Order: sequence, then C-alpha cells, then structure tokens
Amino acid sequence: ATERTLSIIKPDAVAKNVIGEIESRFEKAGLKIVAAKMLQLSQEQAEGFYAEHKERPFFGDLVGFMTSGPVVVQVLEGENAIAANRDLMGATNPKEAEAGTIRADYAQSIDANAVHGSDSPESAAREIAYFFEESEICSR
Amino acid sequence: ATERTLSIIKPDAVAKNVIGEIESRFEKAGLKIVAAKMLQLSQEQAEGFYAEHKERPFFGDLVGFMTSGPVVVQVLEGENAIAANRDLMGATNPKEAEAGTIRADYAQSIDANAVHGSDSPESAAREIAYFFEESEICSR
Repeated sequence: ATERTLSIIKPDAVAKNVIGEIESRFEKAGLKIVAAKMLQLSQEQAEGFYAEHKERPFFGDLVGFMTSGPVVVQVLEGENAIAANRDLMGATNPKEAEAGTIRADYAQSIDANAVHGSDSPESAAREIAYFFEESEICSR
Repeated sequence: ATERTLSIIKPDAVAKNVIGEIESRFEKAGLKIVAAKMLQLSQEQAEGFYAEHKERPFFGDLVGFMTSGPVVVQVLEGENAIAANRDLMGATNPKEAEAGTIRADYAQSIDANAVHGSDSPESAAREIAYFFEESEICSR
C-alpha cells in the first residue's frame, strides 16, 4: 500500500550541505517528497515532538542538538514508504548501520545522525500531523 | 559579496523527482539553501509573481504551467549567489543552454524549463520577499 511518512533532514546534514544527496536517495528509491519546509525548531517545538522522551536523561541532548541549527521537515510518499524509509536511513545508531544507508554515510553519532524517519504507521500519522496541515501536503 | 537569490524547482522537475539532483548542483557549487518550502501555487499566487508579464500573450501559458503541479520555492545564499545561480541554471530557453547546466539537462521547453532563478539584485530582493518572511530564512 502506498503510504506517507515523516522525514527530517537534521541540523548536521544541512550544515554539511548534503540536502540534495539525501533527497536523491529517497527519489531514486521511488519515494516522492510531497511536502517539505526548512526551519529552525524552537525549544518548545522540538520538546513537543519528542515529548515521549520528556523525562529521559538524553532528552536535553536530543532537543539540544535537534535545535542547534535549521532542519528540513518533510513527507515522503510511496509504496511501503514508512518501512522503505527506515531501510534507506539505516540503524538509528550510525555505528551499527549497514553500509550504503544514509546514517552509515552521513551520520556522526546517535544525536548527530543525519536524518529522522517515522518508525510506524501510528507514529507516522502523528508525526506528519504535528508538522504539517493537509493543505501543505501535495500528493502526486 | 555573499548574497541571497530566489530559486524555484518547477512542476516539471518535481514530477520527474529530481529535486535532490538539482539541490546538489547548488550545494556542490558552494551555495546554501537557507529557506525552502514545497507548495502548489494558486492562480492568484503565480499571477502576482509574474505580474510584469500580466499583459503579454504568453502570460496564460507561463502561469498555467507554473501552476500545473507543486513546486519548491527556496532561497540560495552564497558568494555571487545571484549570478552563480544563473550560471548553474543555464539559458532560460533550454535549447540554447550550455551542456552541464540545469536547463540543458532537465528542461523540455521555455515554459517547462526545470528551474527559476532571479536575474538581478533588485528582482532577487522582491522575489524573495514575495515568497518568504525574514523568519523563514535561516542564514548559516
């Protein structure tokens, strides 16, 4: 089933100016970016998005980094988009990621991994809704 | 002098899913996308942006096409950004564009050229202002 998932090119990947390179991995894999916008997350914005880790000791670092610079939040749409995305991204922890994946090629650490992708249909739906209004998403 | 210029990945380039490929041309050339958002231009939006051609016989086709699908409007920032951008884009008319340029590689015609770039400092300033608020632009 064709589905929608949220993807975020993180502060570290944009600073390296590899936005195009990452986009191409998704597009070459048959997924389409149907919504996208570059922005600088506010303390409040990042905290509400990672609310689930609100009380975990890594919270500050998660939010801290993820606010260290501008990012590109977007929506990828395609066949098996959510899982397909997870396959291109690689393991969350760059050091345990298979070669060829985005994290293995562009990430420096857990905090500084290069991208973010929803892990499931349920989270994809709330993650997308959190950053975008239906009008901002243009399927095609 | 480092400057800012407006760039638009057009309906034809996005439909071909070469967004990443185009972005990479700018990033490899040392320019940074400091603002960006994907959207579907409204009749009214495209008309006000190309107001200057409001009474030209190609207006309808210009607007028509440029509204045929979603686009990515953005801001490129860097050394000699405006002219540098014009150099990577190639001649407005794809058929007279030097090989290696964006238009020579991705464009099908005058209407359907793959990108748009401001032609001068004065137009860059009004073009950027038309699509973005200062807050949306994140220099770095």
